[PDB]
Amino acid sequence: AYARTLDRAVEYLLSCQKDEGYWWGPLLSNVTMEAEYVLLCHILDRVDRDRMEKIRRYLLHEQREDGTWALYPGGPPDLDTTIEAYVALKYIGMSRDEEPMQKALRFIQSQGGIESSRVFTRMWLALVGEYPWEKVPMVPPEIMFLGKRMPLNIYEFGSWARATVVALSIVMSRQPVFPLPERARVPELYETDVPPRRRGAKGGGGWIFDALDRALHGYQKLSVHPFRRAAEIRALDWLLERQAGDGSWGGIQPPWFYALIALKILDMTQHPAFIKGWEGLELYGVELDYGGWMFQASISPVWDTGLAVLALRAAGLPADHDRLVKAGEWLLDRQITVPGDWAVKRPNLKPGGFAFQFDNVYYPDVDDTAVVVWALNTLRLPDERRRRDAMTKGFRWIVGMQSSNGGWGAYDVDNTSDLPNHIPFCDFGEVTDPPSEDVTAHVLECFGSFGYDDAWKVIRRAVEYLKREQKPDGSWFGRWGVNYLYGTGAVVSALKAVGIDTREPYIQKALDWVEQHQNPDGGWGEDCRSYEDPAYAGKGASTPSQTAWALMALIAGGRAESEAARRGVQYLVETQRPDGGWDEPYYTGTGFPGDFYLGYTMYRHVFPTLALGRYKQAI
Amino acid sequence: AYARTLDRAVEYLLSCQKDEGYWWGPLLSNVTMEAEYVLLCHILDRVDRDRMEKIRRYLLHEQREDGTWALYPGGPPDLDTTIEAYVALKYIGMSRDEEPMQKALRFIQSQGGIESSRVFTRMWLALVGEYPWEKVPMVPPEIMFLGKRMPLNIYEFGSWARATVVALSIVMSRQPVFPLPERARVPELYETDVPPRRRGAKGGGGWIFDALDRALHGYQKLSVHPFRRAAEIRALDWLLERQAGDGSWGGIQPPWFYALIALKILDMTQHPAFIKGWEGLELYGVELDYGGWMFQASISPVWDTGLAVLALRAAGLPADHDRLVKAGEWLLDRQITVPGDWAVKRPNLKPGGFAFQFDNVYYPDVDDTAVVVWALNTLRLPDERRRRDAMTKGFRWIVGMQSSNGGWGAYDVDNTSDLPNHIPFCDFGEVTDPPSEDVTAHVLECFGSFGYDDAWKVIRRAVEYLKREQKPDGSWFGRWGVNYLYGTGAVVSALKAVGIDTREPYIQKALDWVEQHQNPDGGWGEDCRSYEDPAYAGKGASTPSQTAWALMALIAGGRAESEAARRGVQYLVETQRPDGGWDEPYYTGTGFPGDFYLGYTMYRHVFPTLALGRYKQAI
Ligand SMILES: CN(C/C=C/COc1ccc(C(=O)c2ccc(Br)cc2)cc1)C1CC1
Ligand SMILES: CN(C/C=C/COc1ccc(C(=O)c2ccc(Br)cc2)cc1)C1CC1
Ligand SMILES: CCCCCCCCOCCOCCOCCOCCO
Ligand SMILES: CCCCCCCCOCCOCCOCCOCCO
Repeated sequence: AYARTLDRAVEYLLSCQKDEGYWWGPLLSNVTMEAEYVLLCHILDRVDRDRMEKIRRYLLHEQREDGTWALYPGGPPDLDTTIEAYVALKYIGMSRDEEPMQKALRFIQSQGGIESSRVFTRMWLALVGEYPWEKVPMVPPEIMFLGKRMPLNIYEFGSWARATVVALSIVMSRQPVFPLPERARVPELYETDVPPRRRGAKGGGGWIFDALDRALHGYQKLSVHPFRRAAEIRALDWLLERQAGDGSWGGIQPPWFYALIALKILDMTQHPAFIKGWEGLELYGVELDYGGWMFQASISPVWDTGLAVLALRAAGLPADHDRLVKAGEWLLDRQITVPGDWAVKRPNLKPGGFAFQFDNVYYPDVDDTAVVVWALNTLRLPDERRRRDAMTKGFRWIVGMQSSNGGWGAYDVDNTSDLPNHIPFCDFGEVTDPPSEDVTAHVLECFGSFGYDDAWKVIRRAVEYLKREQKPDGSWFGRWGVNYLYGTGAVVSALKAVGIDTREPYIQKALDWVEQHQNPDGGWGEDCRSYEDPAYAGKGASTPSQTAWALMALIAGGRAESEAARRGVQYLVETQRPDGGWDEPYYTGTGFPGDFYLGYTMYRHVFPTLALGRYKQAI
Repeated sequence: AYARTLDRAVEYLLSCQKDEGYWWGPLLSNVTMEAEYVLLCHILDRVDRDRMEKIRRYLLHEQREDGTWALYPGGPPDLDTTIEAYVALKYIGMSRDEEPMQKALRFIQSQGGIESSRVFTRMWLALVGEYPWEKVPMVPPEIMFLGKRMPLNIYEFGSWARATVVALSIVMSRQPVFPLPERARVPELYETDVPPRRRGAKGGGGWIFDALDRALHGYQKLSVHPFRRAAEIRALDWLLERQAGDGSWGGIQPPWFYALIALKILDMTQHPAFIKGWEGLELYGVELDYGGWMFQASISPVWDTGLAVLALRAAGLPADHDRLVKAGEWLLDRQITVPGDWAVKRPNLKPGGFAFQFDNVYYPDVDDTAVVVWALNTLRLPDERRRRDAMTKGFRWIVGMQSSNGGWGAYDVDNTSDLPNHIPFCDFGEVTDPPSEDVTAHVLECFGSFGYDDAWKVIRRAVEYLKREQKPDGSWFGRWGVNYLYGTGAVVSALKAVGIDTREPYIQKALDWVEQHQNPDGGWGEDCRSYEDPAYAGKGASTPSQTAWALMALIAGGRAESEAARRGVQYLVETQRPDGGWDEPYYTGTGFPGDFYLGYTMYRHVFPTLALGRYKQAI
């Protein structure tokens, strides 16, 4: 029955693999990427008429009937995302008269206009001269003077936010303005009677910071800022030292873009760092068959490759399958061997982790590391030497990354400060990188493959962490994946691996929860709204990935030979395409709960296969 | 008579010009470049068998019958140069038995062996483990803490020495060792009964520095060096901020090589800076028709282009000659507009100078700037706007670069410290960049083209400087050119331009000096030995360039219609080749008096033309 499904799913994944021997599916987000890119080109004075076209088709194509744009497909209209898309289009050529512009402008005004947008949005508009810098949260270069152990030092923020802060400190230090031609001016973003509904700091704002900010803007108007020069250089150098091999900065859109602007401000357009940083952008771009063009918020070659292997293995292919070997080999040349920012908290820890993208040595993450090591432990490479050695290095690194609460973070250790969550500037997405259930789970299952059970203290500490985090309904939150089905599926699958007794109460209470949300069509689904409204927790249209996750939870809990079990398997078998793939018009990935969502292209093919592979194991 | 000579010389230069519209002749030096490059590859673990071959052919080809190598063609054997060539060859494959190696080893031992070599030589050998670091002058990273106005701060050294010191401070901080395979070990460099004849600091050594050094080596053995870490980073950042656009550092061989090694020591082989720096090397390499390969100590595209223009103009071609326009345009896109290290002494000076090579924004020099501006002032470009503006910027910059003594340096202002000349480390070539007669002269002649005469104070201050520097025999020293004929030719030509009366006494005393050295064959020549022995002052085999220089001095002094005058002109006319070019088996360029000599490929074609052009003007 499901056999043909697997066989078809397998040959498909094998056809997606590149020559080098890795997998790499595009990462979807929202139009703010492309929109901001347009503004960036304007800033760097490097506009390409041809590209603009492709970007225009894209923007319109992603606009809904109401004339707005959302964070995820089928999601509510987003003000910020729309405002930025509006500005972008108008710059390219669109006239405020054309319908697309009209319906968009409407929604924008019905929300209070630009005064209701996030910080970044107002900041970008400030860079082009459509908004006063004075009304933008200030972030001084002096922040570079804070010591390793001081309130608000760059190392208390998340790896992703850190670089951004450093880059912007230079930008906000000079508060440059790159005027837009008259035809592009967007004053209409102000014309609104609706009261401005501003968004506050993530964890709430304190009058202290509020005052401090007001002070900073004041100190900004003075005629002399002692030691500011040094502060700027401190930031410039910080950036120059961590620039990624591909020319990026962290492998993410934000810091990369701001770093370039910063360099432009310091008249360093003819400096290697800049040149490389600029031309490196193309690698993240993507040509769309309908004439459009998009910019990936980030790339997941390693991540995809890793899962893809574990999927094909659990499917059936030999541990020494010549094709899977290519992957193994490839994955070995990716391992990092130099210290990263994580070393600031673990100076005596030996490098050995892996990154999300191709070349990003200074920012390896636990999640990727775990999956890559785990994936290798299931293969038979020609040179058992480096394979054995590699796993060892990565293994140890992961262990040394374990936080205090026994849980694991993504990039840093005990990065659980709370101060940054109250700063005026931080009002969008996460700002810190605390331990998460999903990451932890992946780690445990990684060790499990080796054998390390509940006996080992490290494992126990983690298990306890998970137990204390479990939700009342017996489910587990999903940090980097949408959502409770993602997390619960991870935990259970992990706990099962570490030797824990699947018969346990809290465990069962979880499995039951899964079955209770199985949609009528036999599959599982969870809309991204589950991050805003708890009512959607476990609710949503059925998707190949989410269905596979909830499926793994059951197969792991022994309920593989159950009704809901076989039921879900039926879904995957039917919904499968003639080529052996799967479709998924919805996002199942998460960047920042309630603020940024991702669309993992490979998920729809990988997980479904991994699930069917594990189901064929229970029988 | 000389007409045909000119017409042939012109069409030749025009055939050398590249498509872009510039000239670029290879720069010759000595085998230490290629030799050290081989060691560098060994260090960076990037040896290319094929390249090694080409490098071997070169080395042997440059070896004389006695089995040695010299700084300049026809010069005495050099210990350092030979030792490095010896080591290089042995690493490539040569056995110490083969004749070439034998005769070389001889000369080396007859000089006291490795103990008699310069600092760098012993240092390189120390990097490969053939010499103890303990016996190598120490240079601490802490040197980075010295303030702008303190004894021995990095800004008291010459631009060329500065970067080198910064890079090496990191290297000597870790004192790394990259062992050579047994077959390459060169212990024979010690086997010698001859007493070691060590070379001391350039300006003599003081027991202070001697003691200070002994102290530094002691502090180097301690278990804890407080703040050294910061010191290292201070250097790393300094380097990362000034890396040239082509990936080099200053556009010269030394710092470029050491910067790479330094980055290798800090495990930054996967950092953009390194990558760019490594692949950038190829641009300086050169394929030799006989199968050899050499590495240029530096490149002179701008310099060649500049002179080439002034030459063709003085020759006859129209100020708007479509071909010369290409040059003009090209030269305009080269002008620098950002601050360089020179700004540390002139913070309120507006950028506008030019560099020696293609892309080297942080290190423009007065000599190039002057010549480039002067060259432009003789052309009629389509966009008179940028031409007028460019000249203005460059003009002003030059003026703001004038030193105290009324003279002009090369890269910095009043870079006349004396402390660095006594440090143990500095025992090869110049270490500071004080004002020179030749540079100054070029500057004066640059202003002259505009009209500014002796009336202007700036001009007077310079003229006085020249008068006070003139040698007893009425000649002028040649800093960046070999030598007295080069300098005297420059000064006189300049003074004539600034309106000074050519009939003056000191002037005449100079012209006479010129005529007095005219070789029998009618031409002029000055061997590089003139820097060691004053007896060779003005003596040496006749060369196209030197003959042209002494010729300009006469033509400028009004003695154009003289015997010696017409005599020299005859030489150039006869010695000219069928293609219209000229040969010159000798070096006429100077890097460091008595230590480093250069071979400017274009000189033999440019100056001879410029001379004939100015002779055709006097008639
Ligand atoms: C390492 N893990 C989890 C992390 C995945 C990466 O996810 C992203 C990717 C990009 C962004 C932004 O572009 C962004 C946009 C706006 C701002 Br403000 C900042 C960053 C954000 C998050 C791998 C195994 C799955
Ligand atoms: C700007 N002017 C004058 C300067 C010319 C440049 O000349 C050089 C070039 C290279 C070197 C070294 O490689 C060197 C080798 C060994 C050490 Br130790 C340091 C540097 C040295 C000098 C132009 C108009 C003519
Ligand atoms: C990073 C702060 C930018 C403000 C300083 C730039 C002004 C240049 O100062 C001149 C000092 O001499 C150093 C020059 O080399 C410049 C490269 O450093 C990069 C740009 O700051
Ligand atoms: C330049 C001093 C050499 C010390 C480097 C050891 C690295 C210590 O890790 C610190 C953590 O910060 C991350 C740095 O890696 C970025 C590049 O900085 C250059 C050399 O590491």
